[PDB]
Amino acid sequence: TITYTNKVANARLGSFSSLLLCWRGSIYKLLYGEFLVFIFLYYSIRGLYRMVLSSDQQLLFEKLALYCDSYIQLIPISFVLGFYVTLVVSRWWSQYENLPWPDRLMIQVSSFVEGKDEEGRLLRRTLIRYAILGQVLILRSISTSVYKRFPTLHHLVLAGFMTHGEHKQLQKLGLPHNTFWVPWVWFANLSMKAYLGGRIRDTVLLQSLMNEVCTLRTQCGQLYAYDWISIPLVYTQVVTVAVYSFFLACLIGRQFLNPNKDYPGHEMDLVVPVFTILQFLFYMGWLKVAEQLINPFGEDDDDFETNWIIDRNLQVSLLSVDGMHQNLPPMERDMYWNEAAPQPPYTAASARSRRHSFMGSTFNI
Amino acid sequence: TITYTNKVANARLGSFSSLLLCWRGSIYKLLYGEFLVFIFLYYSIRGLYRMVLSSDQQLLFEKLALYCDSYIQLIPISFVLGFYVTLVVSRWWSQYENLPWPDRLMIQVSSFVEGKDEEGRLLRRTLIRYAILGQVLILRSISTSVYKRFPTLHHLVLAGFMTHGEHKQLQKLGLPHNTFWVPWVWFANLSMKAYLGGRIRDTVLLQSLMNEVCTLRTQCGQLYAYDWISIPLVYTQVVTVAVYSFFLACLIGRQFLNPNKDYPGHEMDLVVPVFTILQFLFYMGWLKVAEQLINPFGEDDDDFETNWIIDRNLQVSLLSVDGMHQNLPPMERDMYWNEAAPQPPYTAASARSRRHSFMGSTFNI
Amino acid sequence: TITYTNKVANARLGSFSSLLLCWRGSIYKLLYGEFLVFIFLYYSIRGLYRMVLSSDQQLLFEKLALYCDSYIQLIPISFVLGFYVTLVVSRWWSQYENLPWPDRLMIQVSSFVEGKDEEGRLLRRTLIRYAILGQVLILRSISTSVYKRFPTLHHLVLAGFMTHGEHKQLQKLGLPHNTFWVPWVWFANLSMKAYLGGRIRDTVLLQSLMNEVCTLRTQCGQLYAYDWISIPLVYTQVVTVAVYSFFLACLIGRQFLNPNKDYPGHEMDLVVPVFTILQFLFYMGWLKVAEQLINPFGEDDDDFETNWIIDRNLQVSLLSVDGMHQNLPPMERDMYWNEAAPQPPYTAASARSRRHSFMGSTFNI
Amino acid sequence: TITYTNKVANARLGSFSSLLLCWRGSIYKLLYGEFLVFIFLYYSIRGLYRMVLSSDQQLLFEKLALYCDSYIQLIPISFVLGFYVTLVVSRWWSQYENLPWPDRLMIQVSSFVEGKDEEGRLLRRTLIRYAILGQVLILRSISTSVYKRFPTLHHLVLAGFMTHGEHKQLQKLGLPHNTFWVPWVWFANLSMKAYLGGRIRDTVLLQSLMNEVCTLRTQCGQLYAYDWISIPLVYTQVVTVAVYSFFLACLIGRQFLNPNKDYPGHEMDLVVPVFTILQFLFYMGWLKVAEQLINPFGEDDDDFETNWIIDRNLQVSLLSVDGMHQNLPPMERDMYWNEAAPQPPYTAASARSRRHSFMGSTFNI
Amino acid sequence: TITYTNKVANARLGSFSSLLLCWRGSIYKLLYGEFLVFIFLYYSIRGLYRMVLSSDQQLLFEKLALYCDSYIQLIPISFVLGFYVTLVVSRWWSQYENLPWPDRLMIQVSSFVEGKDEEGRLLRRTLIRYAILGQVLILRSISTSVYKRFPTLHHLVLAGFMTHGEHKQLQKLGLPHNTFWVPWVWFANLSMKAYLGGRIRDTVLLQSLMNEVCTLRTQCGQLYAYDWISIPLVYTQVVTVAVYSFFLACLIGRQFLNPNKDYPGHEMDLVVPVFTILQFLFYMGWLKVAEQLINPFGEDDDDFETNWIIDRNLQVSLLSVDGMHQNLPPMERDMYWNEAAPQPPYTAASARSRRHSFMGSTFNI
Ligand SMILES: [Ca+2]
Ligand SMILES: [Ca+2]
Ligand SMILES: [Ca+2]
Ligand SMILES: [Ca+2]
Ligand SMILES: [Ca+2]
Ligand SMILES: [Cl-]
Ligand SMILES: [Cl-]
Ligand SMILES: [Cl-]
Ligand SMILES: [Cl-]
Ligand SMILES: [Cl-]
Ligand SMILES: [Cl-]
Ligand SMILES: [Cl-]
Ligand SMILES: [Cl-]
Ligand SMILES: [Cl-]
Ligand SMILES: [Cl-]
Repeated sequence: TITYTNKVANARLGSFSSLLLCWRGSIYKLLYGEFLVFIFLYYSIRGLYRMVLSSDQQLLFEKLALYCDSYIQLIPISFVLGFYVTLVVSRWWSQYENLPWPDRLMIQVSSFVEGKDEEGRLLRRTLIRYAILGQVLILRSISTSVYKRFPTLHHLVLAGFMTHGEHKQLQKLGLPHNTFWVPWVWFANLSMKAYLGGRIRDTVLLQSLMNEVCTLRTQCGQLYAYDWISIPLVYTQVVTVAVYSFFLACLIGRQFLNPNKDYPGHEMDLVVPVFTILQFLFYMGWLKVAEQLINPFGEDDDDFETNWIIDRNLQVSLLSVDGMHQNLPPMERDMYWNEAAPQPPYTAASARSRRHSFMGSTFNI
Repeated sequence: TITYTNKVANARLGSFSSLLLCWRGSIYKLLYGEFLVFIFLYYSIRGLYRMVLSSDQQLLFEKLALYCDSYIQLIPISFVLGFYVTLVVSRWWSQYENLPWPDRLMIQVSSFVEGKDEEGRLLRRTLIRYAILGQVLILRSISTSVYKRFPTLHHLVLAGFMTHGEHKQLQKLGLPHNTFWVPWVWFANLSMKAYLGGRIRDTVLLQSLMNEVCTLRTQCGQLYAYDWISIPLVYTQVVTVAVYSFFLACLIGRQFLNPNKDYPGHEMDLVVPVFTILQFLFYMGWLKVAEQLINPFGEDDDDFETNWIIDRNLQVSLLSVDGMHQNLPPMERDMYWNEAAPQPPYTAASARSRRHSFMGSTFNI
Repeated sequence: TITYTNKVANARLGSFSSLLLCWRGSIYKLLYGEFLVFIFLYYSIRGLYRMVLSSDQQLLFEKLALYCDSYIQLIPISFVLGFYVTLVVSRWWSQYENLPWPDRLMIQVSSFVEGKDEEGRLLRRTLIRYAILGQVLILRSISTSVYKRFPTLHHLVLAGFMTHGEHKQLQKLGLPHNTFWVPWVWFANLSMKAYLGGRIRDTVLLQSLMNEVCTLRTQCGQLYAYDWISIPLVYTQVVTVAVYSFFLACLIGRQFLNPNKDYPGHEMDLVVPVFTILQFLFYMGWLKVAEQLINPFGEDDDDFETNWIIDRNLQVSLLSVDGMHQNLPPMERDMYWNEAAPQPPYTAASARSRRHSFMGSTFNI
Repeated sequence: TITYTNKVANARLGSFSSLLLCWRGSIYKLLYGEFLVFIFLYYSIRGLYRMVLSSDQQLLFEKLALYCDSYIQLIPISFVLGFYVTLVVSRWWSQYENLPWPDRLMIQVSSFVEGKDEEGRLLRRTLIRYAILGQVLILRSISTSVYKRFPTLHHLVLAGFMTHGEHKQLQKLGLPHNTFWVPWVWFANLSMKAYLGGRIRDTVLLQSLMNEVCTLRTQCGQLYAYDWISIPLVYTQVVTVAVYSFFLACLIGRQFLNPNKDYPGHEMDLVVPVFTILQFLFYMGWLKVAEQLINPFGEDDDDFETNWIIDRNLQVSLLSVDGMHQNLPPMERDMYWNEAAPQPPYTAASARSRRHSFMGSTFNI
Repeated sequence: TITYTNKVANARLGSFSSLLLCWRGSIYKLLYGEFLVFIFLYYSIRGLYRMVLSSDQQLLFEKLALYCDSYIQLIPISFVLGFYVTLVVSRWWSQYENLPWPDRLMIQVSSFVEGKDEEGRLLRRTLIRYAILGQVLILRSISTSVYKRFPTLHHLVLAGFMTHGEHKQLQKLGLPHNTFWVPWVWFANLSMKAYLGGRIRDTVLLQSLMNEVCTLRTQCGQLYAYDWISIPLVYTQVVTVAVYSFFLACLIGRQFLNPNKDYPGHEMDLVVPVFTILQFLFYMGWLKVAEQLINPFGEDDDDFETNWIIDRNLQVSLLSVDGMHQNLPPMERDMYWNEAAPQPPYTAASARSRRHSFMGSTFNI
């Protein structure tokens, strides 16, 4: 992704004007190849009309250009563009909201499952690995950058996400479906076996663990559904025959005709259509928002970095459930042990952020 | 459904332009018969005006065409179209969000309900069948492709979704209502009988199972409500009068009149209305989005494939609760048993996805 | 309600065109009386201008009609209409989402509360009646068709929804407020009395029942709030002044003036304003959507049928908790007892719905 | 609030037309003082132009009026008005959705907490008073009509909402913050003391009570946040410099100039701007929706009546937890004791509401 | 933040007009530097055209100004502005909705964890400090005003939010990631140690505490995600090109040309563009809403005051869990001990707020 939050913290004179000089993941990079084609077509038509066409055909071209001018309307195109990229943006955010994080699960696995020895460490590590395996399995079927990293299920065994026995057992199901639901069923059976044996104290804690697992299952299912069902092709094909039948009209009709005929609209010849290039930029960078956000798991500059979250999770979970169990800092008296109103100091550079407490909107009256 | 997610992963030069050459489930297939009628009417009127009408009646037709030209406005038509297909799209997505999946229920049935023998296997299989039966019963009343597959309740018995005893019992209720609520009541009684007998350990687990069943009941009820209550006919009949009273005005008024009268607008005769055909495509493919999404359980190309999810569920649930109970892969030491920061390898084709961890937006300052 | 879902399943040639010939609950019935008034006023003014007015006053009328022609604008009227009926539609759907159904409660009452004899049957029937009573009490205060059916609280006693003792006790509260909250308090006390006595096994089950009751209480409160607080009168009176100050301008200004003055816009006299009648239909059927959905508990054709859901619930609940307790079909071996991949047959008429399982969007690459 | 739901139940001929003759809480009352100023300014300018100005200055005024006529545009003003009052309306509804009602708490306090004597009655009454106290304390800091009723914390003691001991204890905290969070902490300690002593049977019930209290705490916090943070002043100041720079242009520019100069637009002199007054009404009653809903806890006619809900709650809760505990109507056999399909009678005035049960949309096919 | 709720409680004559004379956090302060540049450029171009340019070049400038006048359109610019600041505003509100408050956690920590001595006080204080530490750690990585207050982790130790032992232990993890997830794992282990030892009575209460902690973990994660992923740069750069390519057209084209050429539009020379300055204000104060709300954790006048909520929380939590445990006011008989319908008095200034109870919308009929 592209992060520019630190550059727009305050509304200064040039906060938004300085973002127009950005190259990576911007308008100038996304619509660089669609501008050359437009310019080449425009100048080819201009040259053909200026020298190739004869005097009699010049009048026909002039009348055709006059005709192809009442069809340049900006309301219908600005409506589809804008009712389309609100749905696209909402889908883009909801796709990120469903990314699984084992943060509410590693806490409970570290706490509830007891025992500080082997067969406790092994059990906790297996329990926390069975969820990262499911997350990797679902992400491999939707993310191109992750599929490139793990092109086959033997690569998972090589990378340590799997085990030889697990890989052998996963192949003995015989079902012609995606196998991203199997580790979630392994987790429940292993947790029940752990409970039968005195490692989990209570059925209350066991039910809490099951409830935590079901949410991750639901989130993975939602990601799979979003990938499977996309915005209908009839809706997608309407916005690109609304923005491609507008610059086509512009090409023949936004042409500097001969100024000897004294038209009410055309009386000056500029070489470059400065006010048409700006319209092209504004009306194409709006469509390239949808063209980029319609699948957030690609290899763009504004696509989710899924190869980093499956690396952070593997380290954080294994450190939380193995090396940080029953190991907490010493318990000591605080600084404000006998103070009823603690007053932490303010630094010199942040003395202007001091404020009084809000006490209701009717306090003054 | 039509899946094109793999073709729009990246925003390249021709990602959206190459989707305009698609036939299955597209504009060219949906409005293929509504274009021939328009063309035939246009050309019939043109021929009649050109030869059938006399000189005196030509002036009347010309004045009528001039009159039928100030009523071609694009804002009121672009507002209803756009405030209608946002409601239609939201309803279309919410209808899929309520599809029942027994994924959170097969896990708990496989885990909690104990016993590895007959009368345990039978109990688990019956418990998991009583939910697929309810899902099939609700889908048969709303999906045309499923009703065609199971036209009568004897077909369910033949297909194995039901049993002779259950089919005989379901007919002895005598209520003139839909019977999609009965298996959910059978499930609770069977689960209570299982608890009374030592197959379920705790009332906590029993309550968890009941809580899981109630959610599926709510989702089935929501699907039934969505099917029962549709968008009001007065709202549907308004958008069909605003897009049919626009091409009617176009037919008489977007006609190439005689160029010997020297009108300010019409001075050239083209045979084919190229810029009217494009408007027709853009303004009719927008209405055919609603025309297609107003009932997602039909036999279109962009309608939910409900005949595949009732086949996947039956296999997956029965494999999870019967052949995968108390059968988990061996417990073994991991690859990173004594490593605090695991570093899974990167493939050669995905070495450009390496990134540093994000450490807050205030890190640099 | 009006159901037309079966007629719009597929996007065929005449799916939306055939709905324009519907009478019940449609435009032609909702704005039948508002069209006669408009036509009568238009023709009266036309006749007065054509014969009553003198030659000198004809010029004044002509100038007034010219003046009342620049105020016919379509954007401001199409904005309020469209930002109003999105709020109206969302409120209309949220009002249905809060309808209480005792489907998650009859299941638990049938399962948890034990005992197959008198004093068990009586207890279960009373527990399930105390919720239908509250639903009827809340619906009687907001639905006209239900108030007409039960104009007084003695009618509830006559109809069997109540009892003489309960009716006598409810009158002995002495509070000048609505009494739709009393059965919910009776339910909790009766359930606690049932638990004290061995009819409910566990406090876990008791708490589950209380949690189920609280949701119905919340839904009834939400229905009461929606009925109590309506869309502000200032917002409602603004859309009624924007659509009544537009046809008023149309009446004087969309008139076929004398064609002897050679105006740039008016040069032909048609008897009937065909393109004004269509505008009237389109701009009045849009307001009559809000006029119909602003209170969904009336006696319209697109209003909720509340008299049927209080009849279905009474039968279904009493059959579930009384005659279907501890009575389930025999437990038998399934058809696919020793088959790992069941393959239910496909009928001849639905052989085109066979599809392969989706296996991720990265499978081909 | 203003309730007109009973007058718009059905879509008859004059349902919406009869609401234009309402005075209380309407357009004519909200914008009564802004119309006199506009009329006075318009007529003063008209008189000055007609008599005070000389012949040479009349031409300058005429040219200025012509210039101030191309800036009367209706799209930019109809966009901000309409994107502002959607946010205002959603905030207005979400502010009511967070009003605390102790209906789910009085039920559980009446049921779970046992004992029918003193020290049980006292405990239940104190527990139910500790929540109404918190609701009153939060409402007093945001509602003007409630602050006027309880201007000081001694008024709460006088009115019975508090006690001398509690008022003395609340003053001994020494924190310079709002004290609307203290009764919620008193509730938990009192409930734990009640459990330690045998008045609450189970820790399950104790946890249920704590869960119920936390929701009310969250709702009160949300109300406080909504009051504290308002719509940004820059957003508010943009809509009122876009509707005040439109009637300013109207004042000089919608003036009936001298008809002796033969302008294409102005050729007739009417005394009163009938079509400008209507525009003023439509464009000012739209802004006065936001002006009224931007703070729903004022003293308007469309503002929440918070002084009645703190009076209903105090009576209902104290009747439920004190006089209605372990006191339920006699248990008797129902009317349909041995009937499987009860058929409640239909009244003569509601015989047209009889309908058949819906049996799926695929039943006919 | 800026609070003006007390000034807009009622819809009086000058409620919204008096907010146009506000300086702090307003239009005049936010766009003060962008107005001087525009004025300087306008007057420089005007002077150059009036004196520097020759007679022949004046005609070229005049024709260029005429050309740059058909590209001043208001619909495309009013659509992006308005579809952008709805997403920005929704994100701004959702960012505040995720602010952690330990209000539901201090209650349970004060109630459930028993013991009134040392090793009970110490345990409760540590448990409540471990959550404020996590909140401070997450806020320090996203808020500039908090980072300025705590530029290093030794400042936290100095300010009392931390301890030497905890600071030493946190440095011994060796993970190159943000460490805002560590106190949440310390909390669970400390709570389990407290349970093992008789300080927490029940596993039910322990599970309740874990459930309460998980919600705060989720909220902190959501804040981190919102900070990490921002609105795409292509979407931000499109609205900035559409409002900077409009005043550029205004500069050359909204110029008072020579009135000796008798143009249909320009016939008068005013020194100051009064109707262009207002347009600039309206169309730039709309963009400065997004420029200000795109990062609500800056140092603006309409940005969240995060330095006050980390000071209020530290005092409130430590007072609730330490000095207010098992210390509640005396239990006494209420004022309405033997009254069934309490009637609290009304003050003289609020006697107009008396209202009758609402009894349904069908009461009158
Ligand atoms: Ca992409
Ligand atoms: Ca369909
Ligand atoms: Ca109605
Ligand atoms: Ca107000
Ligand atoms: Ca900011
Ligand atoms: Cl999380
Ligand atoms: Cl150009
Ligand atoms: Cl699921
Ligand atoms: Cl054409
Ligand atoms: Cl339900
Ligand atoms: Cl007409
Ligand atoms: Cl409630
Ligand atoms: Cl006027
Ligand atoms: Cl809170
Ligand atoms: Cl100007």
